[PDB]
Amino acid sequence: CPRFLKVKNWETEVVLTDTLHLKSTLETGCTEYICMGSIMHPDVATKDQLFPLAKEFIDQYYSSIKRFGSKAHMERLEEVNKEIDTTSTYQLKDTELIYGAKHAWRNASRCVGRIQWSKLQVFDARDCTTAHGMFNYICNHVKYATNKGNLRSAITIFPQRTDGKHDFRVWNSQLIRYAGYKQPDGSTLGDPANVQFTEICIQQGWKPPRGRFDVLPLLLQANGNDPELFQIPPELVLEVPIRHPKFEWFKDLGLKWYGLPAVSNMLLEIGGLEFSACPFSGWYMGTEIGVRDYCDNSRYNILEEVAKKMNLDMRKTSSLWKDQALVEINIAVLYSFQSDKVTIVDHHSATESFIKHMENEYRCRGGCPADWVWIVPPMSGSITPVFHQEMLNYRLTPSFEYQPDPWNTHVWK
Amino acid sequence: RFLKVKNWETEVVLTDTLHLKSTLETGCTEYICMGSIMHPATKDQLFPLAKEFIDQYYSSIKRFGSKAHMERLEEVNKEIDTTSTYQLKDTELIYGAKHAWRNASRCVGRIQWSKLQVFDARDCTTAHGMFNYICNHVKYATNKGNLRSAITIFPQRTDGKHDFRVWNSQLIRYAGYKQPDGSTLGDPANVQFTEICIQQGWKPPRGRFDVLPLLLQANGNDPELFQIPPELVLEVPIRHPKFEWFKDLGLKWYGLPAVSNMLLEIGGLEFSACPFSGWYMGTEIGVRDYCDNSRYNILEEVAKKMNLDMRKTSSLWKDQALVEINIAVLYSFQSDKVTIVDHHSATESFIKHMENEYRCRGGCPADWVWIVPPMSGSITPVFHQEMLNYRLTPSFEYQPDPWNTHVW
Ligand code: HEM
Ligand code: HEM
Ligand SMILES: Nc1ccc2ccc(CNCCCc3cncc(F)c3)cc2n1
Ligand SMILES: Nc1ccc2ccc(CNCCCc3cncc(F)c3)cc2n1
Ligand SMILES: C[C@H](O)[C@H](O)[C@H]1CNc2nc(N)[nH]c(=O)c2N1
Ligand SMILES: C[C@H](O)[C@H](O)[C@H]1CNc2nc(N)[nH]c(=O)c2N1
Ligand SMILES: [Zn+2]
Repeated sequence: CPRFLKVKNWETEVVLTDTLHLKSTLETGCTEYICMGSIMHPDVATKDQLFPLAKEFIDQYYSSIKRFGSKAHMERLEEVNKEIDTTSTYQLKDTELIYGAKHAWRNASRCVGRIQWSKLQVFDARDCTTAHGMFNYICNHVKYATNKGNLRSAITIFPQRTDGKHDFRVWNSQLIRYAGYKQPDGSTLGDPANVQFTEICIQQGWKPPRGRFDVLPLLLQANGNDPELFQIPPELVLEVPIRHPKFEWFKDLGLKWYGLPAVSNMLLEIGGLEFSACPFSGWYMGTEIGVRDYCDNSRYNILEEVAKKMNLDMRKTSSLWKDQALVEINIAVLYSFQSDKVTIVDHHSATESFIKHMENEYRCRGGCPADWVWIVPPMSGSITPVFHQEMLNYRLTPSFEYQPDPWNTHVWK
Repeated sequence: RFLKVKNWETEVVLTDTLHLKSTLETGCTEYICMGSIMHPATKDQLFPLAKEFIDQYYSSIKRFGSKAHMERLEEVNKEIDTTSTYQLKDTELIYGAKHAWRNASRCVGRIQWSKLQVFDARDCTTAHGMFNYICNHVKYATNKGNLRSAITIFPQRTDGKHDFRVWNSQLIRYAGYKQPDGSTLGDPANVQFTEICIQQGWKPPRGRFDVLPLLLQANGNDPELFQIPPELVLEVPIRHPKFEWFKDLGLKWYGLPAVSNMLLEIGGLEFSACPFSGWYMGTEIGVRDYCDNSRYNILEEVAKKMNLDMRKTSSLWKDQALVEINIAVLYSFQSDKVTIVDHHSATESFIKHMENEYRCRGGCPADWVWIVPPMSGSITPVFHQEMLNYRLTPSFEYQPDPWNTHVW
């Protein structure tokens, strides 16, 4: 691979030089003959697979603290090596755990919010042994991160994988999501995205209220055991009623959303160690709710209803009635969050911050891996600066990874 | 292997086998994706390329290994062997041009690919000849508002010093002028080209929408200036169906998008001059040409007239102005009965096209970065469509600006 790759911004003429890509650790899925950049997704480590993975991370950590090659560096390498030799795994120091989590975020090529990567509260939950304990840790995370609306980014890290039959998993895809209910007539109530999971919860004993915005219970698996249900204390779940500054009728649509986006089904990989339960949270970019959650045809799908209330000509597509209503819905989401003083960022501010972030990273780090397909917001693409910015996508470690859904793999006891 | 692409909204899964045909590189490697990077002969090189193309031509008319096929291979072979090049048959030229369109991964309009009027201009020898051919192209393709896709193909490259080139990036474009006060009048994209026309003798009206003259290079000679007869230049005054003040912005655009700076490659042969044209998807003008900061950059002016609050970005005043502008462009073209397609209709057809291509051809190379419209991405079906990008020949390729290589 060439040592220096250039990226250009076509609106500002700024050229950046990437050297960081040489540190790339795994496959994108592309080859020299095909690009899979728009494909969404293109038994434990042996002792021999683990050794170089840990060394690579340890070196990286000690290089970051300006102690590379020090006595403490070499001692730590020695102690890790002996641990792997005698136990076939190793345990991270708290310093290393914190460094690794922050860097997994810093490395997440699909995240537009990474300017914030160094301000991450890390909660070490590696002493957790039961599902009740996972619930306690999760409740504390939710309360801290919510902070009465002044949201603070955070991650809670549960014990790492051992033999793969004792995994800790949060079965929820996010800590807070709304239920979906398939009706006998084919219609869906609530969020169609969560139908499968909702069904699982109901089978496990959950009594469904069967409303349009029912917060799902936690389904929590500890140490490879069967998962257990828990209700999050409603006072810990901050929600925002969606209204519009001009359209008095908008509140009558009865929409609302939850304040805290908290992804809980990803796998955190550090120095070859696998943390299968690592729920993390930041705050929302408005479009995630106003465009995707609300306007996707396979989601709440509200465009028509809003358009009819806006008295739009909906007979031709070329009236852009869909686009017109889409903007108003997004205005409503930002207005409603700001008004209730719940942190949220619009797609202009967020993409402008990311450009500055990217430039700084190129300067101090020699690059910034970025997935343009994900970074460009789902509305108004080209009137945000990221649209015009060439990006290189590659995979650095530590990293957040996808993992199979737990009900697909769980061995029921 | 076989590659699956999934649409996440419809759950439809397609299987790509067509990609096994590509031999050209994408730029990505196993470890680094360059999906958002805008831009990542000899006898010995020539024949296998010629043979490849002749082979797929005869496979497409279902006469592979036929007497005609065999004879054509030997004929081309002899001709390369004796002249360092060869000439395509008319049938092959047409097949080649339609297939370059079909293989253009960045083009959302490909459902039309087999409807392409091909104008063979390989007998052309002078810039005056080129002008005549271009005028006829524009007249044919414009068709009084009922636009028809067309391509005009000039002689292929020989030694690299006798290239035919249309120096204009599109056949019809608006000039751009650098003002004393450091601002730009007209289209800032064309400031450099405009200056070259001026330096060559073009007398600029110095307005906002001055149609540039044609600058045409035949056989490697210096380029020459020509004014396209105005009656051949269809233009649309932009107005809004609700905001009657919109026409007071004085905005207009031309009906015919005719890209003239690309290189058409067929069977190893390079056609450095091949202006082609279709019709507009509305966002090209309403989002990119009008609202790009580096282009006409009108958002702020429009937003003012709409009396929006422009203090905070989170009011989405920009997004609001963007939609109204795009509504106007579509309404104007439609009202003047000039062909145009909105991004909903276009992306819809593209999905149907993909479905067609997978069934009959085994796939469809597609560049999600280009296919997804620059506004309202996820409310169009292509946003939710996984696509595989790969390079098939015949193809349209980029080439350097003539002013950076030409000696006078
Ligand atoms: C602090 C404010 C943050 C903002 C504004 C933000 C913004 C975003 C957005 C808009 C996406 C696209 C998600 C989608 O379309 O589904 C995303 C993806 C992502 N974010 Fe961030 N984020 C933030 C914090 C975080 C944190 C704290 C982490 C981890 C510690 C993180 C890691 C990721 C990852 C791994 C993805 C890719 C998710 C996937 O592939 O499904 N983000 N972010
Ligand atoms: C007939 C109606 C057509 C429509 C609606 C259409 C639509 C589009 C659009 C919107 C783009 C993106 C352009 C940009 O953002 O700069 C594009 C790209 C492209 N189109 Fe089409 N197009 C049409 C006809 C054609 C024809 C007739 C050809 C060639 C014979 C063609 C070949 C291409 C190529 C090569 C690109 C890539 C341009 C580049 O890489 O710079 N298209 N098309
Ligand atoms: N505001 C934030 C911050 C961090 C985030 C991290 C992750 C996410 C959500 N990514 C969800 C995509 C999951 C998915 C996987 N496969 C197919 C899909 F359609 C969707 C949203 C975030 N939002
Ligand atoms: N409606 C159509 C049909 C075919 C088209 C074919 C091409 C185009 C314009 N492509 C623009 C590429 C110019 C460019 C390339 N690389 C970097 C740049 F900054 C600018 C527009 C079309 N519009
Ligand atoms: C097929 C395509 O890759 C898929 O729909 C992607 C496109 N870009 C995205 N970008 C973000 N931020 N989130 C998404 O879910 C998607 N979906
Ligand atoms: C940096 C990025 O590749 C560049 O801005 C691309 C993005 N997608 C595009 N898509 C289209 N249709 N046209 C373009 O000019 C671009 N520009
Ligand atoms: Zn790629």
